[PDB]
Amino acid sequence: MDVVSLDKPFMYFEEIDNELDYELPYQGQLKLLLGELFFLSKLQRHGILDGATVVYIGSAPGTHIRYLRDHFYNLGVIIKWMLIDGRHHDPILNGLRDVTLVTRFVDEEYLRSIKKQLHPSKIILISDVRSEPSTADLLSNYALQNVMISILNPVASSLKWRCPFPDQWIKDFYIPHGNKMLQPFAPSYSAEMRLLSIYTMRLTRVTKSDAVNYEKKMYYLNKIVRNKVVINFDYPNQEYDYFHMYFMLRTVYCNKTFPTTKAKILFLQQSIFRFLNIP
Ligand SMILES: Nc1ncnc2c1c(C#Cc1ccccc1)cn2[C@@H]1O[C@H](CSCC[C@H](N)C(=O)O)[C@@H](O)[C@H]1O
Repeated sequence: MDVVSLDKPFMYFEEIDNELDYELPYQGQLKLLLGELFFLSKLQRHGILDGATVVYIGSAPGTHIRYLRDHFYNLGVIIKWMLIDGRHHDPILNGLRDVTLVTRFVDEEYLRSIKKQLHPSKIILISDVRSEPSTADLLSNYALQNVMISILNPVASSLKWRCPFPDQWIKDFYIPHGNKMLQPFAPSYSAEMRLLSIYTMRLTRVTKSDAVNYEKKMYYLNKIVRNKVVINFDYPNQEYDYFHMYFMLRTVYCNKTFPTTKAKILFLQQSIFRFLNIP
């Protein structure tokens, strides 16, 4: 891995400043855990996580979600979880009174009834639904996620966002405004991000040129940026993904006090890796 010297990683897609012509155990749970710890801890900074209800659609198996609960439960934040998926959840989510497990594939009708029974409580939406996927599949998925936002009307949302490849384009489509969070420990050449929105919902047109820009910026990120060693980085592991994770984990609150920020992040990573059984 070529060495580099960085003050900060690329946190959002917009920050990628170059492009290139495209050519761990249970790492998926770690990717989701970090991204949702980042999202929900940003909402905790804005004082809008407390009292809300996280509706997580496409949450199964959702092993990492148990860490998410326990984290915010141990911080005293009052959160109710509603995990909705047609598949069965990881049994480690069992026996939690503040976590509701729902075995159902959501549609427009069922989103209406969810909203009725949670209204007027704050809803926070995390969607990870998926139906290799074609562009029609992605378009249907993203149409469903817009439907989720229009009906649930969440105070914030984190949406699975991967632009369809330019060589598989079908038509222009619309997604909500928001910041496109980059995911550490994503698969080596994944172009998936999490669309993070805080609602105060305007839709944005996505064009085939955007698809090209995504494909080229993410390839530069995956081929060049993520294969670097951050030599100035003071951490037991200086590979970019750990540098990336480190900056996400410092937005996380914690009840315990540490002599240094590095001490905190190290403890957090130790706690996350241990629970997910990562060496
Ligand atoms: N409507 C829905 N409601 C509930 N769950 C739905 C769906 C749907 C769909 C659809 C659809 C959309 C438009 C038109 C027609 C159909 C998919 N899923 C679930 O998304 C997960 C992806 S992988 C999660 C991984 C997980 N985050 C983990 O912790 O590992 C799977 O578990 C799958 O069962």
